[PDB]
Amino acid sequence: AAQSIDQLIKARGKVYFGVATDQNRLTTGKNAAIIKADFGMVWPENSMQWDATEPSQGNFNFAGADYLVNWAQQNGKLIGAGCLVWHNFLPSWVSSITDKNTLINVMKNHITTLMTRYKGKIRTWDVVGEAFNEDGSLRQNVFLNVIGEDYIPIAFQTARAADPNAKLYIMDYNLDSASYPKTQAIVNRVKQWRAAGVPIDGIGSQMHLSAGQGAGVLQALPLLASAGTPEVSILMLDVAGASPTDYVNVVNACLNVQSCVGITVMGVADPDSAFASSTPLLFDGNFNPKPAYNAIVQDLQ
Repeated sequence: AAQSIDQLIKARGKVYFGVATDQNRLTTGKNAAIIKADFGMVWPENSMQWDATEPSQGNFNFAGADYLVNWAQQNGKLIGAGCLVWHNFLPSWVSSITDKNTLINVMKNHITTLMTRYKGKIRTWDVVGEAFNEDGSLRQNVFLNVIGEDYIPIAFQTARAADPNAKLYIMDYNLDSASYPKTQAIVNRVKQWRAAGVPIDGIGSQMHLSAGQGAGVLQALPLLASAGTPEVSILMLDVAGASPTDYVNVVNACLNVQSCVGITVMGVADPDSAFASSTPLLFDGNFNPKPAYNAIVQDLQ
């Protein structure tokens, strides 16, 4: 029978099945109805990014973010938000800053202002994103180049102070094989950071997958969970071709990792995906559940 994957994953002891969205999606088509029926958590695709919220220094705006947070409260959904510190959606005024202390203070103020506005309401903040190169070294974004590698400690310490009850995550992509240097490096660095007292509660795996990659996640996710964070999660999930096999493998990986709290997909219906031609989502363009959705339902019985 037609069922909600969020309700089913909750019945298997996980916290949520979630989806990325924003005001532009919710005011059109069938998105809001499907999200309400089948998902338990929303995340803003773009409205909480740096460009949207702080387009010039100290001059904040929350139009889209408030829309989504208020919608989630109104509609009984959990909220995740981010990314506080990454190189995407980063307005050039930030990446033009040339000195350590200036950028520290700008970064701290950005983190604190966003987290304070929504204090107590947000389950998970993605504090640091896409911090690694594929070889496992740290990505030379403006934060690393100007602050240095202490930017990661600082970002998490600041986030904990702004809202101690949010779960604080680092997230990255291409963490999908236990044999890949990037997956190994984020584990080694998170272990280091935690031993130094950096408050990293979660590793989020950004699973923008090609066909056949699901199987590798079965061993990659427990490797990520070995860094000792209280949580791991799957986010930004889509799969080229949307094979039931790939989706069921990802779900099984989360089921088999005690610290995996849930799974968030990148969107609702295929033609609205940034990767629409790969039909990589769980609903087709008529907003009907696809074979992969039905396979997830079957797998969560």
